Amino acid sequence: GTDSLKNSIEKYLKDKKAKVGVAVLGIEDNFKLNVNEKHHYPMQSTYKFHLALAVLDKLDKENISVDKKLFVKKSDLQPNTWSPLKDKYPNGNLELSFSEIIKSTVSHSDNNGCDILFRFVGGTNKVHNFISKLGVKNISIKATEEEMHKAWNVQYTNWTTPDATVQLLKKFYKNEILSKNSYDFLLNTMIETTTGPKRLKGLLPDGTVVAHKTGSSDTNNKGITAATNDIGIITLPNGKHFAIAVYVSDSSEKSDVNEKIIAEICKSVWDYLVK
Amino acid sequence: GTDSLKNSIEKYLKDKKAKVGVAVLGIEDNFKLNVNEKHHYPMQSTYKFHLALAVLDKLDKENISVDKKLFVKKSDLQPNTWSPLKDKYPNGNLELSFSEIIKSTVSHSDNNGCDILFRFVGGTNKVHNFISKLGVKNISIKATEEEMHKAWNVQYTNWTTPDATVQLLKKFYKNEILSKNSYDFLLNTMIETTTGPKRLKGLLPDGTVVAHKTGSSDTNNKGITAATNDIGIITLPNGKHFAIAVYVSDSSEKSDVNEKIIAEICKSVWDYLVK
Ligand SMILES: *C(=O)N1C[C@H](NOS(=O)(=O)O)CC[C@H]1C(N)=O
Ligand SMILES: *C(=O)N1C[C@H](NOS(=O)(=O)O)CC[C@H]1C(N)=O
Ligand SMILES: [Cl-]
Ligand SMILES: [Cl-]
Ligand SMILES: [Cl-]
Ligand SMILES: [Cl-]
Ligand code: NA
Ligand code: NA
Ligand code: NA
Ligand code: NA
Ligand code: NA
Ligand code: NA
Ligand code: NA
Ligand code: NA
Ligand code: NA
Ligand code: NA
Ligand code: NA
Ligand code: NA
Ligand code: NA
Ligand code: NA
Ligand code: NA
Ligand code: NA
Ligand code: NA
Ligand code: NA
Ligand code: NA
Ligand code: NA
Ligand code: NA
Ligand code: NA
Ligand code: NA
Ligand code: NA
Ligand code: NA
Ligand code: NA
Ligand code: NA
Ligand code: NA
Ligand code: NA
Ligand code: NA
Ligand code: NA
Ligand code: NA
Ligand code: NA
Ligand code: NA
Repeated sequence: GTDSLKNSIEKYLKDKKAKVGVAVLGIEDNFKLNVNEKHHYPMQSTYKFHLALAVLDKLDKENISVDKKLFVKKSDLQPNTWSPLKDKYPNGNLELSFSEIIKSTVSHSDNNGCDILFRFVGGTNKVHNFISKLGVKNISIKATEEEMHKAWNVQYTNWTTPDATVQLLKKFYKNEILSKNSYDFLLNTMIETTTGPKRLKGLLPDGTVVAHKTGSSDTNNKGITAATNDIGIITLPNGKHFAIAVYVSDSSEKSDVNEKIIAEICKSVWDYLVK
Repeated sequence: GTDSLKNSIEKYLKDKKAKVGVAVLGIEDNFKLNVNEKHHYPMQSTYKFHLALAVLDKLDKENISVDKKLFVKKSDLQPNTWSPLKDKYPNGNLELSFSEIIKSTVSHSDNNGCDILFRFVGGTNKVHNFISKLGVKNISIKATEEEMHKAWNVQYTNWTTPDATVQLLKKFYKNEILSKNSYDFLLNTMIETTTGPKRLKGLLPDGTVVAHKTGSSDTNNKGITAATNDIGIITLPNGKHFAIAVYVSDSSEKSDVNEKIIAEICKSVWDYLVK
């Protein structure tokens, strides 16, 4: 049955000109599915989940309220990157709460908010170690968003296996990582995500709860899109949950196809688990 | 006097590690100042002005109302680029007016709106020719935003001299290019610009009217920022106007310094003209 679902996904992937990594882990039960999982996939913005974990842990441990505010300099809001915060606050030089910054960074994938938070938490190495020490191997966090935008290859240094991702998502969902309040906060923020609505969510019934974080790369001069990703936890019609991570990497396919790969793989998994 | 202002600007630029092109043209009088003007500077987002001219001309000539709507596909709203439209409409697949698209493209520098409009108007070559046929030489329009994001060098194909820019801005301000309504619309849209508030506007008195369009590049792995630009028309305290264009190119300086170069050069010009 699980083997059959796997074979269906593998057959779907046969004519897609991309390297697609898939992992699924049940939250409450023992369901497990991996496809192409031993490869290293570039995370792009999906690593803002990991960053948010480390940030909220730091706030939890050091007794810093999420309503406390950072001073966000104009130079912290750089122009040549995706940034709803910057368009909201074009002059910068203002106090913003950790709450507001994290919500933008995670739900709207702000790149400036990401790097502001890397600086707050003490750098990429802090977050890399934090994750490693949760007992999840096969995740590498090396470069900030600014660093990734400087050169095409730098994104591949921020890599993961897909099964690492869902292991981490399951530790998180069972609230094994954060305080209750920080867990509630991050989970709500992941359900509130507005990006990628035609990825994991794309072909699921209207109103399905999907707590998720997307990531995307650009396309290079050879027509390759390095990363089109979506990771999250999905609620089934009976209240149970599954963690799923899909990484469409090094793809020669157009963006509509890359998103559809995620949506169709997710639908296949959903259809199996509801049945 | 004008020669003295020039010498002041040249002296300011002596210790700045960037190639800075400057042009100023009075709108109503004969004032003219050029610095480093024979070089070719990468325009980045400043070419959305030129695009808007060609678009509004097309709408004017073909009797198409600016309130008419394009269908903006989800694939027209690409994720790895600066785009307030995309964050506003994450599902895309909706009807948006030319008005709304142009306001986002010009006032908020949306990159997706830019490329949607390049497609509407018939491509970069259409806009290149349109501009050339206004009688303004030394502007090259070759690449869309998507094309620029594929490779570092592509931005240099969209180049200008600074004096070309202010020649064009003056033709525009005197409403020699568009209908009255389209002129009014584009001018209002340029005053409504929210980007770059610490560039041309940075050191001018609060409330000074500055109709402008900014542009920025990223920084490469060698620490060079190709472009930090601002172009526009400024209203003096006595109602007269000047067109100014500043291109801080191939800069080893940090972003705060690059912006400050524009702000300080503009202030110098402002101080001269008010006196
Ligand atoms: C993250 O991968 N990025 C930030 C932003 N969001 O895109 S997302 O919708 O897939 O998370 C733009 C794309 C990408 C990047 N290029 O920085
Ligand atoms: C234009 O140069 N771009 C679009 C957007 N706006 O920046 S602006 O404020 O200088 O016009 C982001 C930067 C840039 C680009 N990299 O596309
Ligand atoms: Cl980006
Ligand atoms: Cl947790
Ligand atoms: Cl961009
Ligand atoms: Cl005009
Ligand atoms: Na594959
Ligand atoms: Na389960
Ligand atoms: Na693995
Ligand atoms: Na800002
Ligand atoms: Na706030
Ligand atoms: Na605030
Ligand atoms: Na937000
Ligand atoms: Na560190
Ligand atoms: Na690191
Ligand atoms: Na790890
Ligand atoms: Na990269
Ligand atoms: Na693993
Ligand atoms: Na969501
Ligand atoms: Na979503
Ligand atoms: Na989507
Ligand atoms: Na992508
Ligand atoms: Na591609
Ligand atoms: Na110079
Ligand atoms: Na004048
Ligand atoms: Na010249
Ligand atoms: Na969209
Ligand atoms: Na509209
Ligand atoms: Na509309
Ligand atoms: Na707008
Ligand atoms: Na053309
Ligand atoms: Na062209
Ligand atoms: Na020309
Ligand atoms: Na470029
Ligand atoms: Na010229
Ligand atoms: Na303005
Ligand atoms: Na402004
Ligand atoms: Na600014
Ligand atoms: Na710049
Ligand atoms: Na620089």
